[PDB]
Amino acid sequence: QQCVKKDELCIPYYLDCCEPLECKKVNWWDHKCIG
Repeated sequence: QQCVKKDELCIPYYLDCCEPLECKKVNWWDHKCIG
């Protein structure tokens, strides 16, 4: 699947972010793209 831009949501164990971001939890409830 496509990547994910930083600041954009996402789902752990489903989609992944572009790079070097990481499609995971950005906080404790909101899941987006990090690094």
